[PDB]
Amino acid sequence: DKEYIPLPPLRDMQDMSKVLFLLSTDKKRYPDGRHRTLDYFRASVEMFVTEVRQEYKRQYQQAQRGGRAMQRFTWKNSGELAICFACCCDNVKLLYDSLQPGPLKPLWDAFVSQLAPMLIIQSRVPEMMLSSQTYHTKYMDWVKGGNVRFPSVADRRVKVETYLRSG
Repeated sequence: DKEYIPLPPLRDMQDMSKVLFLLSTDKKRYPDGRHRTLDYFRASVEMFVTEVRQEYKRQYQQAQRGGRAMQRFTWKNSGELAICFACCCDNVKLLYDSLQPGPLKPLWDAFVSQLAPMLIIQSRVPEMMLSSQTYHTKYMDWVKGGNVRFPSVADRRVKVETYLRSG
């Protein structure tokens, strides 16, 4: 029989906008290992946050070594960051589909809109360098789909599984 992830208690309803955050971070209500779709999503977030932090540091240090400002965060569409972001999108959709259905379940648009704000806060990469508008462009690239061969959804699932198994 169909098993679903329970929605988190919200205090004032306007907090609907924090459902993704609560799912992702509340380890007391949602412990690691309990819900496969959430475990794969948390892994994709960790992978992305690690990569975005590293790439920011790499670009910032390049600028410092060159005695110049870092003018913007460059997000190439074929690299590791792009792949990890696609993993986040894949798994936030699988997470969404596993949430208890009905009136308290947020609509998809409102749920997926929570992803970029969370990644921004968790990553601590300055929004001046990497904006919410850039994240939207990348989300829309994921929706629209397709040099080097960008991994399939299946290959991206293997990537997340490898991370869970091997770090």
